[PDB]
Amino acid sequence: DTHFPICIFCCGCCHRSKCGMCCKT
Repeated sequence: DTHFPICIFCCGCCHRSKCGMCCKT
């Protein structure tokens, strides 16, 4: 949601089986 948050990298292990930056929360 944040325009420029932390965007810490986080691979979708279980929910979404896809890697993606955890910008929101």
